[PDB]
Amino acid sequence: MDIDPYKEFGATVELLSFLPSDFFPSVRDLLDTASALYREALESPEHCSPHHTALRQAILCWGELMTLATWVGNNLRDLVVNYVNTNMGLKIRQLLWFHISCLTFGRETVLEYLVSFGVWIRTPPAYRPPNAPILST
Amino acid sequence: MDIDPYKEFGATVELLSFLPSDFFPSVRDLLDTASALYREALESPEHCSPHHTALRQAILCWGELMTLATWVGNNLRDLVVNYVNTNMGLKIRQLLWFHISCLTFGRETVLEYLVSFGVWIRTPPAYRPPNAPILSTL
Amino acid sequence: MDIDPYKEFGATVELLSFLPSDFFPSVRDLLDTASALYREALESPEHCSPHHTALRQAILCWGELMTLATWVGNNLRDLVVNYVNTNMGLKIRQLLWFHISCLTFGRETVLEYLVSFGVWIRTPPAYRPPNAPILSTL
Amino acid sequence: MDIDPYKEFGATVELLSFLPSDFFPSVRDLLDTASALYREALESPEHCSPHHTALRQAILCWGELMTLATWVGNNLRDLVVNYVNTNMGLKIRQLLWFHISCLTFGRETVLEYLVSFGVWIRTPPAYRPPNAPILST
Amino acid sequence: MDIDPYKEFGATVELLSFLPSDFFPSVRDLLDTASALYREALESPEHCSPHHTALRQAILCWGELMTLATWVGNNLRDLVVNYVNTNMGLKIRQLLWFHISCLTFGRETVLEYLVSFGVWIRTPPAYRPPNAPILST
Amino acid sequence: MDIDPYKEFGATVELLSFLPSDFFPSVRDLLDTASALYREALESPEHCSPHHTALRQAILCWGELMTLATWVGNNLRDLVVNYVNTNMGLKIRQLLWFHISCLTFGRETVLEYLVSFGVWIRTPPAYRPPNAPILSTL
Repeated sequence: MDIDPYKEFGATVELLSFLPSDFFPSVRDLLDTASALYREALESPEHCSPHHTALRQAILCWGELMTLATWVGNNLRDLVVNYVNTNMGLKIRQLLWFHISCLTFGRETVLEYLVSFGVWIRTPPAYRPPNAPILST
Repeated sequence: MDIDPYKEFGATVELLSFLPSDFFPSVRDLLDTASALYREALESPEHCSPHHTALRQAILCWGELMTLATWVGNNLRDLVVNYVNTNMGLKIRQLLWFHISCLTFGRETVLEYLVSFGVWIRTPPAYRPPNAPILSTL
Repeated sequence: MDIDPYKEFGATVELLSFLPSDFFPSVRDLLDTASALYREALESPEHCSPHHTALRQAILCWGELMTLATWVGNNLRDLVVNYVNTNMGLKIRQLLWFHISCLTFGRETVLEYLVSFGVWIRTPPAYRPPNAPILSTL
Repeated sequence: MDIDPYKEFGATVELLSFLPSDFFPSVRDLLDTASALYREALESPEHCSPHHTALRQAILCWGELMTLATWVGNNLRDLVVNYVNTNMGLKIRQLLWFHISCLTFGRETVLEYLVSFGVWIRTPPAYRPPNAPILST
Repeated sequence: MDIDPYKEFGATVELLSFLPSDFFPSVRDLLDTASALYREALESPEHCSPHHTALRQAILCWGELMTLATWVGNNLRDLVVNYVNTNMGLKIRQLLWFHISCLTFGRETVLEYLVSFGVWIRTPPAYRPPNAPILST
Repeated sequence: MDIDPYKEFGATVELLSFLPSDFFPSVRDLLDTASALYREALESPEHCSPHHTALRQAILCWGELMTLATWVGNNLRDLVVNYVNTNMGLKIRQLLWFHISCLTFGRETVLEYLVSFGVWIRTPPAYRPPNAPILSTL
């Protein structure tokens, strides 16, 4: 079956395909952003939103992938570090970026950001404004 | 930080720890159970439960884990598959079994069951009833 | 003076002497069980029960012995640990079995269980029914 | 699992470390004091307080600590006797002093005294009441 | 004990860890900004906000640190000037920047600025807009 | 500019000047007094007083000052410690004592006390009562 990670949140994997690969900050930057803002909330047992629930799972799913990559790098191997942190870690960098942005800025603002980034990224460089659109408030 | 994936649901990882390894069916058998009788719920964009939101992530995580075992397979190598499906896949099977059971039976059926299994399995086998507590709809 | 710790709970150490000594599961199995579903209430300052109040003191007493048991194994040696975790810890496992089950299953039900299990033990084994009485929530 | 045994009684382990350590009368004196005038209440099958329940564990814990320290002194062996009266003794000696005082004077009288006494010894002697405060009924 | 300087003001030391070290203007720039805007208010004995109270203390705490660094540089030593004005003075540059910003722009705007800066600072440089977000009104 | 840290509180630095050096306990003894019986207030994010806001800054300032004395210690050197804890630490001890006293006793108890100590200590010892005015709850 084809479980769309985003479809319940009003987005889709085609919609985050507007964002480039090297747009997402690294996993360490996301987790610090999650820890500085929602450390009491993610470890809270209260349901405030399903954004928290998809964030708790994705943090632990990254905790598995570093553990397996540690297991490979100690038993089998430097290419594996290059593979996981780039080609597999991008999908974690999508899910971490999405729910941290939705909890901070609202679901509605994020979905309008993906369209507004889409205009920017489709625009030819000669007519593209110099700064990328960035989320705030 | 330390995040308990069950703490939302009135359960803890210690409560799920008393279940043995073989209590869980194989990882394919959970996903087939998910895909057969919750597929119209999972692929729907409706938040029908916090379980459904939580459950979708587990498929996507396991499909991510099997991507690497496939990758390490034809790049380097089969001992890795013995490590994932056995040692690390149990955490997926805990995760998959728990939501599917809470979706099929309710939380209250499962959360009473994990206690009643806990008092069962902690008892030594000389004093233990020979039949394990099964999970029923009551 | 000799204080019976179970006396104020409708029990006595006679009634817990019905149980065989190996029936009580290991200390880690009890401590994880109180950490499973009572970790909130134990660290809570709310007087919820005397069973809480007793159980807080029993954990801290248990952690105090292991602090001294590792001290002798650091400064004098594991026969000491073999002495504690068999003989003095057996009295500790009696409390941790007691108050956990009285909170989880009701104090009245536990007191009936001690009587009902004693019937099962004092029955000669050839006429003993194969299932043991065990606590659950049916 | 971090349990502060005084937290339900409106104190902390820190607030009882706030007193000087030699302030606390000896463990033998505390065991005789509860046996003097609470012995019928401790042997009673009816708690009149959670203090009674908490205090009954404290003898039975200290029965275990003296048993083990005896057992080491039977077969090995006197470092342990001084050690258990250095760290393990003081924890019980705070604990036995607290509930015996709470059953005698009430909680609020004790808890105000703990604040009052530790300020008194942490006051320079020329600018304080001359004699130490002591508990009043 | 771990006294968080910011926790009562809705922020935390993890939240100002989003801001870089060389983002904060020097102590002389903050004190002139405090003197040009709040000289009558800081020396006023009226409580308008606890932001004033934490600002009066932090100004005097900097007045101590320059006095001690003057004392070292005249009695013991050029490395000390490099140490205090960088590694110790940063924490004063945090507290001075925070309360001057909160008194001028509102507490709510400052806390939304730290999140909005966090997006900017986590963003990869190729997709980062050229100007940093800056407070106004 | 010149900022009086006490002017908010109905006191001045001149009013706190009449207190001698030895009237204040040692700096550890103030912080231990703060940490023992106001720790749940200070570490809470609630503005319960302007004193609590003011008091938190003093710990953080003293921890900043002791960072340097530790730094000058293992870099260069012990005469500096004699300068901080004695000459400059008194300004911390004035600051720490004042809020802790105003929290424990009220402002009005302290502000009457600093006057009654002022008329006491300004009087020469031949005419002075031999007992210092102590600070009491009245």
